[PDB]
Amino acid sequence: VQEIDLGLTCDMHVHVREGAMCELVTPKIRDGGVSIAYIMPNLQPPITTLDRVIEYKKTLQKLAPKTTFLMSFYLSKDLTPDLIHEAAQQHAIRGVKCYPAGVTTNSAAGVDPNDFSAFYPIFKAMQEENLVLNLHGEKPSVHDGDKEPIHVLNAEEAFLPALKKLHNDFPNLKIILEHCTSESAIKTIEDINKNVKKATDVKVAATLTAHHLFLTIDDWAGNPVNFCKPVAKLPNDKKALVKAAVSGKPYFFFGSDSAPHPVQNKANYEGVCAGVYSQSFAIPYIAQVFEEQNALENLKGFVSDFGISFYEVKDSEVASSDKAILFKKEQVIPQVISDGKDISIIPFKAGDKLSWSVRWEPRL
Amino acid sequence: VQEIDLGLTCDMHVHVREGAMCELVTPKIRDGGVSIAYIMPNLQPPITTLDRVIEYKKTLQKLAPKTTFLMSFYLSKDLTPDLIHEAAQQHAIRGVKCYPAGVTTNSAAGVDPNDFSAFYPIFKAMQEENLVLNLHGEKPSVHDGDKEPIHVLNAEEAFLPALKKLHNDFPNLKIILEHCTSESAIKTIEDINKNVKKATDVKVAATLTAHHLFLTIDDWAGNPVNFCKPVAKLPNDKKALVKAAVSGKPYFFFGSDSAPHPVQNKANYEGVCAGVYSQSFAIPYIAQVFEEQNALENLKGFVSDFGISFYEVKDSEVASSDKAILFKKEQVIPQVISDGKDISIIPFKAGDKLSWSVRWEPRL
Ligand SMILES: [Zn+2]
Ligand SMILES: [Zn+2]
Ligand SMILES: [Zn+2]
Ligand SMILES: [Zn+2]
Repeated sequence: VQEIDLGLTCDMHVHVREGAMCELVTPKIRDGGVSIAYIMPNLQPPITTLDRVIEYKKTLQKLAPKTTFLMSFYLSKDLTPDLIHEAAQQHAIRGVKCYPAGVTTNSAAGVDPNDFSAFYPIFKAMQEENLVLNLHGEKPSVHDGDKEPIHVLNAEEAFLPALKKLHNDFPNLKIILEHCTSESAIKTIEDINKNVKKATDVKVAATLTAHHLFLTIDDWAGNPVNFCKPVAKLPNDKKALVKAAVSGKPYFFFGSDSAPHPVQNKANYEGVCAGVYSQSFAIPYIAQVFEEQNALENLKGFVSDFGISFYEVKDSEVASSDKAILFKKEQVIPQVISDGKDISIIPFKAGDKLSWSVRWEPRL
Repeated sequence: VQEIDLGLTCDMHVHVREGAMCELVTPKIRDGGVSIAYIMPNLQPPITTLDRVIEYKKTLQKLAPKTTFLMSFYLSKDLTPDLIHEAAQQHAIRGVKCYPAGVTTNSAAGVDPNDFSAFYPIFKAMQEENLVLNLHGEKPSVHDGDKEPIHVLNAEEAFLPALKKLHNDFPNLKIILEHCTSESAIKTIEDINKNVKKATDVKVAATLTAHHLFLTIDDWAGNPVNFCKPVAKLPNDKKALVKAAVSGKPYFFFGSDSAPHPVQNKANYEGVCAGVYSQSFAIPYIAQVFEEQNALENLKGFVSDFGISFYEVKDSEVASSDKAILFKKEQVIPQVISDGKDISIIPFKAGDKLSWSVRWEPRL
């Protein structure tokens, strides 16, 4: 069967929770074909302290010794520039993640984004320390006057001026618009990068999830298992995301936003938790998309080369040098991912067939 | 005001199901402030025979002797013009409801709205007998990859040409665009009624629900209790819907589309049943909107006059002459509506407070 050497794969947007959920999902990073994971910090309470983020990573490394973990802080008024310099000097974080208040799980108390001024001391310190600023780029919803109303469909577009102003005010800060979902955002990222030759000049990039390469509004209208933030939008948005994924441009790379929830948190009649679980088959999901687009030769850049370059992942921090190999053996997504105890998760595209599987190969 | 005499109130879009659900629901039409109800036919199996529609009405009258019941057929493969004539002269039906196949609850036996042609004989017989053609005006979803995508957000607008074509081909047939949700549909209805100024001139009307005058997409995205068909759309759409409701225009009147589902059919991780249950407080929901718009003076037309006129309801058909009196005692909506056995419903805006109650006064 056909095979594709993908090398050291990167998922630069991972949720792994705590407790028994973390013990279930953290080994699945490797199982899904991912060597390097960027760990998001929206725990309860958020990660805003150095000892917390040190312990968390060590807990993850214990659960999965072959996986390379890049950590983050949650953007909070609790952060100080001193805490940034210290954490960055100790290699305890690689970036800081911004959640606008109220917009997704564990996002209030995050921040309001027609502002960001109050966090300029933090960004300054991050810029100095070469830390990445990650953005859940959605403006909070507003329906009354005066302005044009903000809702789950235009909230990403409405965020794009904040993105531009941040890039303007901090031209040397690395910034990521996480999990892009709209055509408008894709074009904004390309227009920000119009003068870029060679990958190493990219200062603003965007990540793309597996599930937004498949879903539109119709897939989650009536199916909480497909409901996430930002919400999957219109077919034209989906087309633009897939084109960007297969484009070979260095400012689009893979981040799953795999966000696990126990099934009973998805089958609520009110307050469904947002989040789609894709960790267990992360790279096969993507392979499905690159195959259907006749773009397999661009797979390696999207799930490996470009994320490593943007984050400057050194071989010396890599926990395992095994390479992820895709091999074209068909498989069936299970109905549930379970720990055999109190946790069942519905995986993305549960029940469906995937053309590809992943295995691991020693280097040299 | 305090106390408004709404007369013989009209809800021209009602679902009461069968069995224990029906026993719980059909008394609440009255309790909700409604005198005249138009009963939709999407039972299992669909209501498509004379004996069934007669026995159904008989069951409903026993459960609520003072409610006026206007009945309907389900637009079916099995219907014939002979049955339309026979059921019309026996006054067993007042209209026929069209469901497009698969767009909503119990629509799997519905039609293909791209080709209505095989139902033109049914529509010619309805036109003779002065029966009403109700339309759930949405096209089924088409993702396709060639012709225009149809999805839950443009599926109503995509249906508008079909509506104009049926109006053109049957100019004397009373037709209703049920539960309008978009500004485009408001404009097409206002359009078709360019040169009608009161009231009996109207041939093509549209009903507006309680929930669509409150809801936007933000309210049902993570809340299945607010999920219904057609889906609630953008703030710009709800603004057109609300302005159309308090408009005093005779081509807009109240139809609740109260659609009860047991709470287990809403707390699903997939296949959430579509439907908002608003029967228990229908008139007070509407009152709140007209109050906030400073337009109580048009409440009587929206909730009584225009529906009685368009359906040509006669005093001789009315099961009780009691008048719906709207009085301003605050009430708090329950968290649950229950029969005390197996059935529980989450009502619309559960836990919220309404400014108005409604009671029944006789005519003397
Ligand atoms: Zn996010
Ligand atoms: Zn995330
Ligand atoms: Zn309907
Ligand atoms: Zn209905």
